[PDB]
Amino acid sequence: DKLAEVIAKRILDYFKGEKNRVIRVLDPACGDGELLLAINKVAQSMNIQLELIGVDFDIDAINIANERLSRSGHKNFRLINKDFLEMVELEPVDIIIANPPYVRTQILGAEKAQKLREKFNLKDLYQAFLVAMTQQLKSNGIIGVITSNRYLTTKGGESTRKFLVSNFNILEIMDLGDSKFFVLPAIFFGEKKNNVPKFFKIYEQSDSVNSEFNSLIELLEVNKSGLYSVEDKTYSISLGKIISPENYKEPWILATEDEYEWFMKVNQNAYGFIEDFAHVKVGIKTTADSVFIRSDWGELPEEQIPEDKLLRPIISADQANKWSVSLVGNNKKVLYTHEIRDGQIKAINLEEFPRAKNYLESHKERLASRKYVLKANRNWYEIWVPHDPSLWDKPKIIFPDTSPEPKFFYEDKGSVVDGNCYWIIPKKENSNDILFLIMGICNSKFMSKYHDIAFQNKLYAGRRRYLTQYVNKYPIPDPESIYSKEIISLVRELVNNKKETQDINEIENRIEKLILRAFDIESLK
Repeated sequence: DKLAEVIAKRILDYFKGEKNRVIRVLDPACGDGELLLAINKVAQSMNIQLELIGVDFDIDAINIANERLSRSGHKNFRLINKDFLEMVELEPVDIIIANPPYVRTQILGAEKAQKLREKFNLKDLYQAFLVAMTQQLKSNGIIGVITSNRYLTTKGGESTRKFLVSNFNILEIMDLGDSKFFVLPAIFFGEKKNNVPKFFKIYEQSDSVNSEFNSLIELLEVNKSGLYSVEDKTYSISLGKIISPENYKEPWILATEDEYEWFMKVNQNAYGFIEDFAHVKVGIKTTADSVFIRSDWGELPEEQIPEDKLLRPIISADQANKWSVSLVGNNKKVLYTHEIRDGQIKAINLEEFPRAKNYLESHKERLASRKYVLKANRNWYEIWVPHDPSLWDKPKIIFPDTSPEPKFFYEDKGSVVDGNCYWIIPKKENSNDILFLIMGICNSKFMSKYHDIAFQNKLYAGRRRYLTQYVNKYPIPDPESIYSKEIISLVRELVNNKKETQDINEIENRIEKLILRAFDIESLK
């Protein structure tokens, strides 16, 4: 049994179109016709009539494909000796089964680079080939494409992931791994857009092994995960889901059935999400940090020490800690250049702060050399992104953008938040108590597990990215629940009371169990 037949069987089973008509199948790089012969053989087993269209450069491959297609008794086939990218008359097809050739990256001529940019609305020969296949496919058509599996996880595959999830309802991704079928191949099954996608994964495991199957090919149709042996080699097969592929900046990894079920249960038992209760905001960008953010303001010449009102405490990611941070002994302050004047966010008048004026004018060359500031009709001395001066005084949660563990802490000293941190304030009509609940959730192993499943797994890079797109979608339990009330009470204790590590861990243990009760979920793993 050929690998192409397992692809053919999956493609035809996924095809939701009418089965009593002629199905048009395109192989843009048919070669010797391995894929076209396979899909026709499976179609004959299901009494499906196919029109096989094969396109490939090099007559020698086309000639071999021509004699093999004719010998099968199938007469409704058509071979085009041409490059598919240069070719794109060919009507739209129902099915594309493909093994594209373009593997090595190369520089393209400027004439070919531009001709491919405009014709496929690009911003890579592999990208154009992928777009060329999609445009030739009918809406709700099925595609089965063999690629390397590198685009699933690497940053190089971001644009490939974006294109696929934008144009296709992903049906199934098969990660063939280290299995030596032919490179590390992956098979993509997609329905062209006019479904939680399945994820198949098979890898050789070296160190209840089911030895029932006699061939490696039969393993590709197993509907249950586990260890399987066909010879001296034992294979680990994982059937799962791919959750939120639209988040294409993160790798496309398999979620186990248990992880997906737990993920769905948390979502259905959730009372709401962080965005329903609070604003998740980003810190400031001064653009000249060495001028605006210092901890030696008192050591400047007296005529240059900015007036006290302008020096606000500023918190950066390196200071992040769970629950609370000690600001005593910390002199890191930002010269904050904005205020609320006449109900409007305006830059300060330097003439009102002569000492800050002396300091800033001593740095006027660097500050005025910021073209984007002057081009925006803004003053040379301004912090580029100062946000809202009136919001810093509110109690807030602060967390770093990247962290190997959750470091969400409460802050109520009117501190400004730097650019490598985000911060959370409640939407009006919600008490300040909601911040303690949110923090208890955010810092938990529960939400770390949820984050790994829903948005991106820490295991890939060893850190978690707390993007606002992720934190906004953190599930929150019923704040009026007796369990949420106890979480709030315990978190308020961790914030306001200096405690030893032994009972901080105890309180944190209580919060973990309370979150389970608040979501009505028994355990994590």
